[PDB]
Amino acid sequence: AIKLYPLKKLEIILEGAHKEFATDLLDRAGVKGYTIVGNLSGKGSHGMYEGHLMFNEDDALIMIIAAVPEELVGPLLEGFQPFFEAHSGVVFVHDIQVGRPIKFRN
Amino acid sequence: KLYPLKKLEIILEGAHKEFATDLLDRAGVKGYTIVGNLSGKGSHGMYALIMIIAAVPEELVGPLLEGFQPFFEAHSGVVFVHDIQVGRPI
Amino acid sequence: IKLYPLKKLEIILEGAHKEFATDLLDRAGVKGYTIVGNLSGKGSHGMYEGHLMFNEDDALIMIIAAVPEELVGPLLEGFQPFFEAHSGVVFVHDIQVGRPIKFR
Ligand SMILES: Nc1ncnc2c1ncn2[C@@H]1O[C@H](COP(=O)(O)OP(=O)(O)O)[C@@H](O)[C@H]1O
Ligand SMILES: Nc1ncnc2c1ncn2[C@@H]1O[C@H](COP(=O)(O)O)[C@@H](O)[C@H]1O
Repeated sequence: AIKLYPLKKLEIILEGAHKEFATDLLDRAGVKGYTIVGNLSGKGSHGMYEGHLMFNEDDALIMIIAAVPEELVGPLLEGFQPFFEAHSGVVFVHDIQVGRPIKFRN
Repeated sequence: KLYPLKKLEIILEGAHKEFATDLLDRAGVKGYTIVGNLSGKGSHGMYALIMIIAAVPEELVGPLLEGFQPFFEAHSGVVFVHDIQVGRPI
Repeated sequence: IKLYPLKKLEIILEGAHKEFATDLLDRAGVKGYTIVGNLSGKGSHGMYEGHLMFNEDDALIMIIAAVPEELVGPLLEGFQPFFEAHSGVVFVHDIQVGRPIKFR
């Protein structure tokens, strides 16, 4: 009864001070929406990030979840790959299924 | 041994948590996890939001989406379906 | 840009056992992990209503760990004695990454 369609889902983990840079990249590519998980902690190649220890909550690591059509993955990584060469963080690309492609594509 | 399951991520406004968890309960979902205090961008609006995570057998997907359909046609929110594997002792 | 396959674990457990799980990941050679705090849940991750049960008052966390496929087996074997005594679960995802060297 409810048809499912393929989509991609990015999990972008980075320092909160770079939130605007990441969301601007998403908005420019035509990404329709995103969800942000705040105050994260994590282990990186050069030390620990402890969200609870930050004096400014906006400085803690964040995870931006963005469901995007496959066509947007390439242009998005063109922007994110060079950012990650200069700053901490990672992007994980997932395959997902959604019920409403029009909510995610245009 | 690895077994296939479907993992749902159901993102919606916290005000509708009770409806969503009751639906999961009524469908026979065995357990769920809730990620709170989320923010985000959606169709006409910036944001409390929550994300409910539920791993279910593939057979439960269709009936759950049917149950969520009237809600999602009237309210903000998204559902992402993932193919995952879970390990169970042999 | 080429993408390369990798696995991604989402380990859900009580925040009280954070150190056990992170020590197990470090020892197995996992390069990094992300911790999502202040989670809550209800029900069980076991085969039935009673097994590996969580209540709304339990403080949970989710540990996200991108790992090479070869580490999945040893990590699940490592978490097995823990999950017979404590509630929680490991969801294994397929993911694609640009830099597999950062993770393997
Ligand atoms: N293997 C991984 N799985 C999950 N999260 C990861 C992984 N590697 C890195 N991360 C996340 O990315 C953050 C930054 O990692 P990284 O770029 O290596 O930082 P740095 O080297 O500056 O300490 C980590 O704190 C963690 O939140
Ligand atoms: N493409 C997307 N990726 C991730 N989260 C999304 C996406 N679209 C919507 N959401 C989430 O769903 C919420 C409601 O969006 P909407 O249903 O469009 O009003 C947003 O505030 C986001 O948290």
